[PDB]
Amino acid sequence: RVTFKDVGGAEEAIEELKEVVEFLKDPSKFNRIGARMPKGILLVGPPGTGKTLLARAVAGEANVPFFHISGSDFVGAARVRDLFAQAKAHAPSIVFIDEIDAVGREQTLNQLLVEMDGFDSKEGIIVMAATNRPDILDPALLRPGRFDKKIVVDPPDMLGRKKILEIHTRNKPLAEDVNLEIIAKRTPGFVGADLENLVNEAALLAAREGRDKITMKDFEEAIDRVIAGPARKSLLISPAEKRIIAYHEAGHAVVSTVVPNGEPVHRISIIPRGYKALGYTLHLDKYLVSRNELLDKLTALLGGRAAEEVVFGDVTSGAANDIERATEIARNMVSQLGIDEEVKKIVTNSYERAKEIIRKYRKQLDNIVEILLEKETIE
Amino acid sequence: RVTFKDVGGAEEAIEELKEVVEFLKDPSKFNRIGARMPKGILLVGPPGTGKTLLARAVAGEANVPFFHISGSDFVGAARVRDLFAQAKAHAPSIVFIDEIDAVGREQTLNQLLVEMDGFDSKEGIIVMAATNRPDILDPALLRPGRFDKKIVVDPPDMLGRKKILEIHTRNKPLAEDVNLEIIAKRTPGFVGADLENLVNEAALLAAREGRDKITMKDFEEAIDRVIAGPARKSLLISPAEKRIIAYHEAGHAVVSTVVPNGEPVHRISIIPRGYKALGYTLHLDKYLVSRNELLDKLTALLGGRAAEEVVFGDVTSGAANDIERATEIARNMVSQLGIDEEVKKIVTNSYERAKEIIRKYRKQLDNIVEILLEKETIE
Ligand SMILES: Nc1ncnc2c1ncn2[C@@H]1O[C@H](COP(=O)(O)OP(=O)(O)OP(=O)(O)O)[C@@H](O)[C@H]1O
Ligand SMILES: Nc1ncnc2c1ncn2[C@@H]1O[C@H](COP(=O)(O)OP(=O)(O)OP(=O)(O)O)[C@@H](O)[C@H]1O
Ligand SMILES: [Mg+2]
Ligand SMILES: [Mg+2]
Ligand SMILES: [Zn+2]
Ligand SMILES: [Zn+2]
Repeated sequence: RVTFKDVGGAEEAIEELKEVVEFLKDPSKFNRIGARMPKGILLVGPPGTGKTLLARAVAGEANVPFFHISGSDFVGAARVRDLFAQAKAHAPSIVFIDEIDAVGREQTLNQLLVEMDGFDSKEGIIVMAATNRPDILDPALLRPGRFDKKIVVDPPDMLGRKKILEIHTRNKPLAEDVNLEIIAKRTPGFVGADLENLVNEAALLAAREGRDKITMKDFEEAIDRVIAGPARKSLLISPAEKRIIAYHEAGHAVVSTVVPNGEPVHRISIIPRGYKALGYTLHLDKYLVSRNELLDKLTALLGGRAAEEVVFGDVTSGAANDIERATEIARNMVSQLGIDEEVKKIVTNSYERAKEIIRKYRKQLDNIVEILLEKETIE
Repeated sequence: RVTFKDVGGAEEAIEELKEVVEFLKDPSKFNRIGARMPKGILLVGPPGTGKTLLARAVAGEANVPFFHISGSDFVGAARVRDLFAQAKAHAPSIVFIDEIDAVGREQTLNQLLVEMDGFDSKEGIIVMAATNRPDILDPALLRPGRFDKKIVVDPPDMLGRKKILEIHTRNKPLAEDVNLEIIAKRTPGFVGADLENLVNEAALLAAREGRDKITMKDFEEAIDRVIAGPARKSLLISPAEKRIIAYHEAGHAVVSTVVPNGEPVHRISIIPRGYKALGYTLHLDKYLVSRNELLDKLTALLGGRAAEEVVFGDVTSGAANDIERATEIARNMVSQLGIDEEVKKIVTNSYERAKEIIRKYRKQLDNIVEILLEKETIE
């Protein structure tokens, strides 16, 4: 059994799931005012971030049964029928499906669509699913009445990493020299699964010497064992890679602040945070289409690639993704505001414009990077 | 009965196995702090290096029973069931499987997976296996909870060879002119099995003449008998082959030291040492993907092949493996940083770059080779 006290660094996701817990505890409070709940909910995120753990914590905060199946184990149609019948017989309950992209071969998909349409939501039944490849899902699953809510689960930041370390050492004896805050600052790029495996390695080092406490030296030696060798499990960002990433992020922020139609900036960080930063389209944005605001959007989207070329003379894979998105936007501009030769010159002009802004504001760009290299995030 | 005193030239491997010996002597010391041990361990290395001997030495350092089976002898499912039942009845024990690649026909594999999931590790039970073809194993065996630790066993160097000769002559009478250090310098490329057979041949030469001691002349004549003829058993590196190998290894080191993104060099040797140098992938590496560091990695990987062509005008099988790896890296570069014609020119440009570095630093390359030809290793 787990609850929300076993989860670290997922404040925004836990905020959205509070509604589900209340509904499962007393459906009648929603029915008496005509509030209609979605039938399915989708969790999307990178592997190891805790999508399966979040679902189990929902069923713990409300004492309801938990019926689950795994999509990687896929007779198929018969198994889906059995699972939904169990949930109906016990009215307020949960149905959970894992690796839904594996199963969502044509008979199994058809049966699932029949089951979603055939149960009554007012009883207190809800369906949940998880995936890390949302862009290959069948469009029939996402139509209204089937799966119309999405929640994004993100990698942790420095304060999120420190919380997870505390959760997994509360049943272990520690020495007085252990500083979990220093350990958190040395593991950027780790996820919750990586941090849980790191605590086990430090305990093996202490046990192999017969000691009954874990010291600060055990933790530091465990970091080197998990990132190198024939049996390695994790990747972290080195100090050299950190400097290049900081210049890329600060390049976006400076160009947006200078163009008149650019959007305001609220946060800069070394760790990705949104669904766009994670590389998802989610099968998905202005009422009015204008030339001046479309050109300002293109220039700011090439700000990260321009700072790399002016400062280092290099190019990363994130900058190559940015250039591909810009070409798609320009192609739609030509067909709406009044062909390949025309698209090519629009992108080239925007790139030159961004490079001049980077040269003229080089001093401010350097100042931002220095603060980022010590704090990792500016709110 | 054998212990760690019967093993030579395996210091790093013996270091990793100290944890297993402590666990088998008293499991409760691991349980009281929540340290969780792996269920299976894999030993990988070339034939004759002592993988079966290392496993038997673990069961000697800790007085526990030793149950073993051989994979080349494969009713199959029934034999696997019997072996695991014996180990459970005697709680702290060892299960050893040899030639696991032969057995890992579909019924026997399924039974093994059932047994691995059905025993309790906290009792003090552990499973070990060995192979020299790790890349053909079924991926189901390597999933978490089954076989998640790997240890590499390497061929011996000059000081490792001298130790093995001492182990196998401690019960034999030697003359005063025998110098085991000179014998070690004359057998590069031998493994422990070859060295153990060489001592027996020298004893037969002495016994055939009625003598009661083994002289230095007996050892020198035994070398020629085991490497040639209708009954030959061993291969060694000749002085002509030694010179070509030294230039190949020094070519990698010089190119890495000159490119800005190359990695530091800690050791150069005539004998292979790592799992990459032995030709294994092990079913397995940077957080950030960048163009400048990917090109520097390609250039250094072709350094050995470039020194062969500039100095001798030849090509070996190791250089042909290097060219195949480079083509795989370049192919992934084209699809991530922005087809066959494009891949071909990336590899050709990197090869030309390495050849110019070799010509410009020819003097330093010659100096390193001379030291290597006398010491065999530079730490
Ligand atoms: N925020 C977290 N707090 C604590 N533990 C976490 C957290 N995130 C992940 N873990 C650990 O991760 C381990 C496995 O991750 P989990 O299965 O929950 O994630 P996932 O996103 O569903 O992964 P996968 O893609 O592998 O299925 C769990 O044992 C849990 O201990
Ligand atoms: N490091 C060593 N020290 C001493 N003897 C060794 C060493 N390595 C191998 N031997 C000798 O090798 C002989 C056989 O090798 P062993 O079976 O232990 O190796 P292996 O890697 O399991 O071989 P194979 O692939 O043939 O099964 C043993 O009798 C042992 O005498
Ligand atoms: Mg999981
Ligand atoms: Mg053997
Ligand atoms: Zn960018
Ligand atoms: Zn090479």
